[PDB]
Amino acid sequence: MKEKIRKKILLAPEEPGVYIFKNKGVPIYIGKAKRLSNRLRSYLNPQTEKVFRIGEEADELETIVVMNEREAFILEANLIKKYRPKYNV
Ligand SMILES: [Mn+2]
Ligand SMILES: [Mn+2]
Ligand SMILES: [Mn+2]
Ligand SMILES: [Mn+2]
Repeated sequence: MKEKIRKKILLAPEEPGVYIFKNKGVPIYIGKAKRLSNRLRSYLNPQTEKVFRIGEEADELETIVVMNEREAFILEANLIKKYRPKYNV
């Protein structure tokens, strides 16, 4: 995983949000979190091959802090529908 992405993960706040792993400007995975810090840190110790792939292929991680878990739910759904990222089912 790129060092800048590891740094971004380790700095992420304990706040609800949506995250977007990207490569060459294109989203490759979009997810949401009750706490960005907790969810993103899980990518450092990959529990599945898919989590490993997302974290290796990405050249960028964007995070969006949201107002609450309701906003995380709808924003994540909207962005997955918009971008249909390769690793989202
Ligand atoms: Mn999701
Ligand atoms: Mn597996
Ligand atoms: Mn960007
Ligand atoms: Mn709420």
